Amino acid sequence: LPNITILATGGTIAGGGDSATKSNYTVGKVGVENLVNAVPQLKDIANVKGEQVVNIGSQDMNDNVWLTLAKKINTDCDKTDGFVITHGTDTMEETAYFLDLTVKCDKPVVMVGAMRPSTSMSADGPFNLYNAVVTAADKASANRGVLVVMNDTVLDGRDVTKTNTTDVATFKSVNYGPLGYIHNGKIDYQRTPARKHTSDTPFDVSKLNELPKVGIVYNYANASDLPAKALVDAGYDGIVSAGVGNGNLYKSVFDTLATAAKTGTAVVRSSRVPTGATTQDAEVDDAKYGFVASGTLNPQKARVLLQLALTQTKDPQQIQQIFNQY
Amino acid sequence: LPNITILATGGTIAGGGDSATKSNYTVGKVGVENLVNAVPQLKDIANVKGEQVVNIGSQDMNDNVWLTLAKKINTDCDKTDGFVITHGTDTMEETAYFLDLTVKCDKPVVMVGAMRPSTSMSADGPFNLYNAVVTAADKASANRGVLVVMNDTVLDGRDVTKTNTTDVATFKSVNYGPLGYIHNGKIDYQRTPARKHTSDTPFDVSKLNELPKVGIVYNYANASDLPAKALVDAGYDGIVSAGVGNGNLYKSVFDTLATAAKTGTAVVRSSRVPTGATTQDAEVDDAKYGFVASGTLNPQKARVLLQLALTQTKDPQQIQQIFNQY
Amino acid sequence: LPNITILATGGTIAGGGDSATKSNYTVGKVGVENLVNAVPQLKDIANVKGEQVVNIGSQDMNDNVWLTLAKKINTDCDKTDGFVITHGTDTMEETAYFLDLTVKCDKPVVMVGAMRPSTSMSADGPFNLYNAVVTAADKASANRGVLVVMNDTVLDGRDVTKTNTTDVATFKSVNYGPLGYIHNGKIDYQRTPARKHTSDTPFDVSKLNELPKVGIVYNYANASDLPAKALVDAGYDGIVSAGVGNGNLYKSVFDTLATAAKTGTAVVRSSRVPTGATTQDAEVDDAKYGFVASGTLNPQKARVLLQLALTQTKDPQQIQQIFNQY
Amino acid sequence: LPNITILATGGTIAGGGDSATKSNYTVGKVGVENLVNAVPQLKDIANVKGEQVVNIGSQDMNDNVWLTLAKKINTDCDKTDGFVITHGTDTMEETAYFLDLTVKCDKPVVMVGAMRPSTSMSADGPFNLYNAVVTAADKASANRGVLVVMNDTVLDGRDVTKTNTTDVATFKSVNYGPLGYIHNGKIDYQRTPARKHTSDTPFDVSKLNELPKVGIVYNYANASDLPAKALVDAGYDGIVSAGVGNGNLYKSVFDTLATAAKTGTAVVRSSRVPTGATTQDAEVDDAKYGFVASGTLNPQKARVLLQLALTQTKDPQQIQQIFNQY
Ligand SMILES: N[C@@H](CC(=O)O)C(=O)O
Ligand SMILES: N[C@@H](CC(=O)O)C(=O)O
Ligand SMILES: N[C@@H](CC(=O)O)C(=O)O
Ligand SMILES: N[C@@H](CC(=O)O)C(=O)O
Repeated sequence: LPNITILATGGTIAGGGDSATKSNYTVGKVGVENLVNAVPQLKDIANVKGEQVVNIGSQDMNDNVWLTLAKKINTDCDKTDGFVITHGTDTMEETAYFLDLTVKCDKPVVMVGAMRPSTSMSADGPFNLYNAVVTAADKASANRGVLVVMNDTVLDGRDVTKTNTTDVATFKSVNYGPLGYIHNGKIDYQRTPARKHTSDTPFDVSKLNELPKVGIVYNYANASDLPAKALVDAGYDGIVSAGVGNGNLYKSVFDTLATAAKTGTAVVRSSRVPTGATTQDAEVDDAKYGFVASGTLNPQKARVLLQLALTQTKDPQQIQQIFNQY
Repeated sequence: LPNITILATGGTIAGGGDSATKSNYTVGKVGVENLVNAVPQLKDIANVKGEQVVNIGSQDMNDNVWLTLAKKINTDCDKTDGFVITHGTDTMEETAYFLDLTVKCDKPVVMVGAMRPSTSMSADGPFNLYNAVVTAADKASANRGVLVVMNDTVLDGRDVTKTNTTDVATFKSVNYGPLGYIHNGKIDYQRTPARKHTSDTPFDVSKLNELPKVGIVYNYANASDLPAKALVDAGYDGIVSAGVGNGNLYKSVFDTLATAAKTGTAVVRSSRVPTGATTQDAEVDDAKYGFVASGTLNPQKARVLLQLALTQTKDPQQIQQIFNQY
Repeated sequence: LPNITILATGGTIAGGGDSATKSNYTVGKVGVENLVNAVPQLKDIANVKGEQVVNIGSQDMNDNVWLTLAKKINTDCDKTDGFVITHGTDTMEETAYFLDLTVKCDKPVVMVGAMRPSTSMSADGPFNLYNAVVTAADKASANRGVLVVMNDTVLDGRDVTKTNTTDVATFKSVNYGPLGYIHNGKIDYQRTPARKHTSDTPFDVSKLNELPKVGIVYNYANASDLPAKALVDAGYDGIVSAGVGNGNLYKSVFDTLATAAKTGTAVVRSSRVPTGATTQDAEVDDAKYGFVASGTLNPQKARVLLQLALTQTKDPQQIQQIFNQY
Repeated sequence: LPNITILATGGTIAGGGDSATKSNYTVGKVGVENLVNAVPQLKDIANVKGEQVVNIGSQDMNDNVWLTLAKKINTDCDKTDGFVITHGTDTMEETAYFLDLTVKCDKPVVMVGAMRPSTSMSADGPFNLYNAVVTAADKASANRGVLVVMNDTVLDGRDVTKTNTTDVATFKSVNYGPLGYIHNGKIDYQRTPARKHTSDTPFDVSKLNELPKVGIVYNYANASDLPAKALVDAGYDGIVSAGVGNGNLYKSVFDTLATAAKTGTAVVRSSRVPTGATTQDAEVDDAKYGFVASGTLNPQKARVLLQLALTQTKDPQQIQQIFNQY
């Protein structure tokens, strides 16, 4: 049977409450060993090894953890046939894209979580974890980038996002769709991401202990420019605007970001709107102000790419080209 | 024929570019008179009167404009059979909910926009504006709250949101669905909002010249607490958190907001996730910290209700009850 | 505690396979007693009584079982506080609409099923059944018509349909949305159906032992008229066309159904397209041919309303009026 | 400038009504010359040549028109840089898949239609046709199989389906998503279909003047087996069942099709449910009965693949293999 390493970070898949039917719980309390032992069927499909990396709610995910995960995967690539990462669902879409750009291992890297705690009635985590190991053990899963497996579906790390606060079926690749569906332990793959990922990117975090500082500001009617000003005064390397509509900015925020771009802060226009691209050639003249349009990357994913872009260059033209290729 | 007043505020429905096939344009450049004259079919269904209120891109929408629109509608209620408001699509979902809570006129108030500029090939604005007048003239539309008409569909002001950056079909009521569909100028209504609206709310802005100051902060992996701190130091009356997952907060932001709530700042937990409710009884003990859970209101709509709540009370228990009724 | 009656009819909720991880299974093998004893927490929210009506896969649902169910609910209405019906998911949407038009009981009637068999890892039936009893016990559920509770959502019997062959989240009300969402045993209801239902219809099956015969034919490129002809030659009372697009018919099928409508067969145009209404006033002059347009009813739901209309009248004008009101 | 050939077949894109605001219209009345002259901007992006093949509503599409189209494209492949086919939207999804399996030309083949007639206010056909020519002229479009361009989106011919009866946004690839989105004349392609298409299939219709006869029967509660029986008695080569749920059949229809599969009729199980695969290994033992499971092909698309498979083989094992590869 294939050797599959489970790297555990916490999340509701490792969460517990006092009652099967009350909704209150805490995430990241159950160890990886107890996750594995609770699905004895794993032993028939894989030779499983579990490692606890951290045990937190992914609302508390941070750069230190990202860096650790990428180096761990790249270091151990040759010692296993695939990886499964258990993780909270709240920022899974961020971690998954970060690894999609920095992992240099060609073997399957599959992330998995649960929307209901392990103690819940009809808990979704056991069958998710099962399907994640199936996916990581399948030869067809290699070379597709970092993957997220939830609710019988295989999604790519770039497009996948959380679309509902509570539904087990919340994860969807809302612009370009999923890669495959799983039924009876077999995967019907009909798609693979076209944008460059993993060993095909120039991003290498093997020697880094810190990432550039990138913040996000939200736009809405009568938006305060105070959040944007605070990031600039604190010397942030980049700002991502969660803009309204097609990446548009409220007047005061636009003014602050235009000034910031001229003094060297990288600025990316994204959108609070959940689907579709923030494009060039709409209402904002990006070339005039030195802004970058994020394309289909939502604000939190645009932050991930901008941080990595900032380790290579500070030129907006160059950053735009990166946003057009990854 | 019925008397319908069009109150124009700008938007891409009044926007223009230099080419039918290039995507570049400016919003809010065409006067209301030219909008009306460009759809001569209006004259067969309604006695139309146009008034220009402002002419801006709704990315620049603000409290002054909201206040003006509500008082204008309430003042002129008895002089017309219905209202149509033309407006940019980027913040239409905010304005529509603000009017939904403050308009005291029982006659139909219908908002309408366009995703493609008036100069575009296959411009959607002419047929939208036609259907909006149809909806405002229909007796069945009364008493349903403020309405948004886009792409042959009648949506309620509370649930409606922009779901795509560029698609003509972008507006959807993503939690509870639309009220009606329009075909051949007739409306099949099968739903009406249950939450209290218009003349059934206690919100009255007739004597107000200013609203309480409410800002929004975004959460993501490694989120900065600097945006939250800046709002607090500037003495904001309320903050809305666009949280991850089911309204969760990154550790540093949670710390700052908990401290702020104890010194009197109203705090509401919402979610960057586009559908579903931010609930109580999940991972955050709202009663312990004095926080309010926003339910299905997304961050920008939760700001609208919080501002109005703050003109009546500062008690979190009371504000939670308001979030449970409106 | 409320008294709740569970009427069991079979389905995958009562289905079983030989392995927790293989997909093969048979439906309708587990008795109602075992279903209930498997969810001990029901006894905290209701006094439950189980009755086995039949035990089948709902792909074999038929008129005799529908008539039995309606009569049994109407007869026992005053002996209980609410009903839950366990049922397969394949024709759940048909039965729910049939009961929505023939149940004269004012108490909540809630249907529930499961997409995974009871022996499956992460089986969804136990939490669905728990939620269905919560909904049947909730006073706010009354007077909303017959309801389907699946995946934490409360759906009305008219609009609900199965949208995916295998997903636990397959049930959606795809035209007008759900009525309510359940979280921690509490239901946020924001909608109720406007079309008339249960006690407000004129359909009474108390004295009927059979229903009018109504069959469905499908349209596609180069469609055979043989299926249509076979139903007319057999003397069917009505035929529903699952048309292409907005209820259109392939030419040979058109000719056959136009002739049948003239010699007295009732003909309803519906559509194989999963959302949106089949309307009047498009490419087919229904008035000339005596055809009825089904509005948002899909073919299998149109068949339900046509059968019941045919117990009251055979006039196409009157039938159109029924399709406009229920 | 590229040379692009438009092959016109009719449809609402070529449809006309008496009023810009009434919904009534007839399809297939405007000639190709008038379609092209109505979009003068085409001459800036391509050298266009129009040919009228037929002029019908696509509800009357048939095998003879399919065979004509495939042969005409394969014959003229080397005389042009790309093809656009104008077509009604009702069976667009059928024709596109048929051409996807039989076109041996490597150049882009793009289908396009309109949901509103050309005389309608805000008619969508002109911008769709413009975008379809842009797509056919783009080098990046080649080798992606046959494409459907509607509402600024590029969809593959296998997964695309009509999801709504009247919405301009009705076309979606509901299982695996779209290939690309068009903005300002530029296409962001992120996906290509994995299933084999065009020159990589063994289907060759160059010498055929008819196709095997394959009909479709629908399942629902109390379904009549008469439609199935009529097609068997008439000697049909194959029957596709639009099954309930995951390809299930009402008992009488099951018995009839199991008997037909034994006396040589090819039987494919598909589903009336609009998304998801009909799988093996659920409730029906296909191997015992000689049935084929259609996977994500819906009934009208399964009929297309079954007809073409039947020109190569009659063995159900081989046919299953074809359904697994194309
Ligand atoms: N708050 C949890 C949510 C979950 O895992 O579902 C987390 O992200 O860790
Ligand atoms: N930026 C424009 C977008 C639109 O109207 O579509 C506005 O909101 O005014
Ligand atoms: N064939 C099963 C499917 C299910 O229940 O999910 C049934 O309808 O009875
Ligand atoms: N019946 C018309 C519908 C359309 O084109 O939109 C056709 O398919 O030809």
